[PDB]
Amino acid sequence: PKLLNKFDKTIKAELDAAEKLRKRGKIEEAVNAFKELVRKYPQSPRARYGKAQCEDDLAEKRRSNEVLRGAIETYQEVASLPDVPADLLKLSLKRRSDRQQFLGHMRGSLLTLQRLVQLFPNDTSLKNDLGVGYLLIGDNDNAKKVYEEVLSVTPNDGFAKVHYGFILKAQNKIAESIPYLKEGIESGDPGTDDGRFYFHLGDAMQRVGNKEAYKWYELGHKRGHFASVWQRSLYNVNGLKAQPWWTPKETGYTELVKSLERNWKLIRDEGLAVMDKAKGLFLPEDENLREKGDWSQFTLWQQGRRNENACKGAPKTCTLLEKFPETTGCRRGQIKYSIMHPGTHVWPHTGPTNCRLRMHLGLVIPKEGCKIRCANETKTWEEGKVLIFDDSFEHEVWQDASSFRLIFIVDVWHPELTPQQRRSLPAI
Ligand SMILES: O=C(O)C(=O)C[C@@H](O)C(=O)O
Ligand SMILES: [Mn+2]
Repeated sequence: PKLLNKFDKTIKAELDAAEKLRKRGKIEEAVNAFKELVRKYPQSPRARYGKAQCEDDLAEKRRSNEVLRGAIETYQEVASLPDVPADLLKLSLKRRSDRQQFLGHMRGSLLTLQRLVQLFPNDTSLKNDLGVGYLLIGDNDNAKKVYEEVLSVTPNDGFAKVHYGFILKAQNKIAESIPYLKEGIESGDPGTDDGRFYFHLGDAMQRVGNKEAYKWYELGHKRGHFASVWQRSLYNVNGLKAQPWWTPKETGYTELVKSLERNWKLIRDEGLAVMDKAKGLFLPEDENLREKGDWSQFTLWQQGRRNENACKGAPKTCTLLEKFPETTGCRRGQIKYSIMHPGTHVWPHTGPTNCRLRMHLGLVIPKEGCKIRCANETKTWEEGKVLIFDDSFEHEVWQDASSFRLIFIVDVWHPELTPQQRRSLPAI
């Protein structure tokens, strides 16, 4: 790569030093060197480019945005000087865009990418990156137009294909998204071996009733994107017993389970009263997971935080749960009532973390028609009885009964997490 043009080429003899004072790892040296060559040879592009790469690394070191924000401008400075090597120009603005994205300046990074495409209107790689810039600001229509131009010129570019598929899927063109994601992934091209595209390919296939989704999930597993073909959560802790269904005894949380089973009519009655008196406290569940039907939830604890207005409506239930911080303190979980009406189907999905187990207490369960699957096992609820599964494993639900189904959902920390783990895990 030709980063040295005439104007600089003369004074390369000293350039090598500064860059190796970096490679050496003596960043302090490298910075001051390049800064000194900045004043000795203002005009030099490589001189600038060096000061910026120094600042970039000195920021990773100190972990200082303020620092990195300095580099982002110096990368811009490389691109103001004259007869700047196009290799070096591409390099510097590519890095600025990346660093802009790192800090959250998505539109700023888009502007940089827009500039690079104007400078280099035949670099496909840069158009691909521009489309990401558009995605990162939510402008999928302009991202769609970019990947269409690329595909018009390079019809087998896997990076554009998988991104085109994503955009199609997000425009509710689900069946059309699938071959784009399949072919992009199978191209093996750089940037296509990303767990997000396996996730979307399998979701799309499931949603059009294509059993081949699990092949791709298994391939995702083999490629490191998923714990297994069934357990596909994103935010995981290693070393936690992984099984879809659990018994109370297996969890150790036997006193919690007893308190829920033994006081279940109280728990029921408070929820039914909120249904009757404050029905708008039950909020509609995830529209994305809802194929059809009527499905709503009344949350008492969100990520370790008590909802106080909720507990004024379910006072005795909240008071009961206070005794069990394995759930009230589960920052990766929830505690919520959940009502599902006839004609409801919940798409197969997993939750976000393997750090919780999900308990379901049955409160109002019609005698036929309600069922939940987790992995290969399909079960049903019972009034006053708790079911426990690991919702990081794919689960799916159906409500084909003649009246409403009410359950009570209680997340607990995975029982193998140690107290210090429970204490230090970020919430989600
Ligand atoms: O508990 C979950 O994680 C579910 O996906 C289903 C649940 O919300 C329900 O009402 O049946
Ligand atoms: Mn779920």
